[PDB]
Amino acid sequence: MKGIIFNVLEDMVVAQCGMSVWNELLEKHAPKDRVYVSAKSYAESELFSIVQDVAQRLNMPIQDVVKAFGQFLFNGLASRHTDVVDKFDDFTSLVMGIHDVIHLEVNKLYHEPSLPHINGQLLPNNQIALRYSSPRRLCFCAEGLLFGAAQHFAAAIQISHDTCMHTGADHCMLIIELQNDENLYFQ
Ligand code: MNH
Ligand code: NA
Ligand SMILES: [Zn+2]
Repeated sequence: MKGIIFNVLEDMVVAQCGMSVWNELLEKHAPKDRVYVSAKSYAESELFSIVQDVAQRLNMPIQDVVKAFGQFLFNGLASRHTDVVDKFDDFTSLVMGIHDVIHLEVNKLYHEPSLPHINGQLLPNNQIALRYSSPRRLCFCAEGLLFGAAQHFAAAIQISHDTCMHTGADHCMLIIELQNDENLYFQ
């Protein structure tokens, strides 16, 4: 897991809970004097342990916390890789490009990143079928990111998530409904 993901998490924990709390999380779930360098790889278990700790402090379901992180993470990625997100003029284009443009670039920007496998298909009625697959099983982080992407383009979405790696499938299907954006009027 790249340091940048940890850095965005810090911004989140520091904003909601305070810097004193982040240093608790970090002292407890990471080796002495850890510094997350944005471009370096670190053990994904350090992230899961920090996030699991937060979920428990807040008495929240772990996937609700991961989803909320994903939503904060989109903005934090977009502002650190503005050149990548400015390639897209609307939500639907960005979703259709997560795999072949965005995470494709992430392979040129970062040494050997650990990325999911994603394929989007455009459906009738302004829906997208986004198939997700990853051994890390972070489909709820992906829901958050989609909600973040929506906020970014002043779009409104809903997501159905009824095939899931957590309920035994080898992938997830995120059926995205685009309810509104600046180019949707009556329908
Ligand atoms: C909305 C769109 C969107 C979705 C659904 C999305 C999905 C994911 C998910 C889920 C993961 C966690 C790992 C896994 O195996 O599941 C992940 C990781 C990652 N993604 Mn993104 N991603 C973006 C946008 C998205 N990404 C943008 C914008 C950037 C920045 C250019 C970016 C760059 C990354 C980086 C960097 C990683 C981390 C890889 C690693 O830690 O090694 N990407
Ligand atoms: Na509109
Ligand atoms: Zn899932």
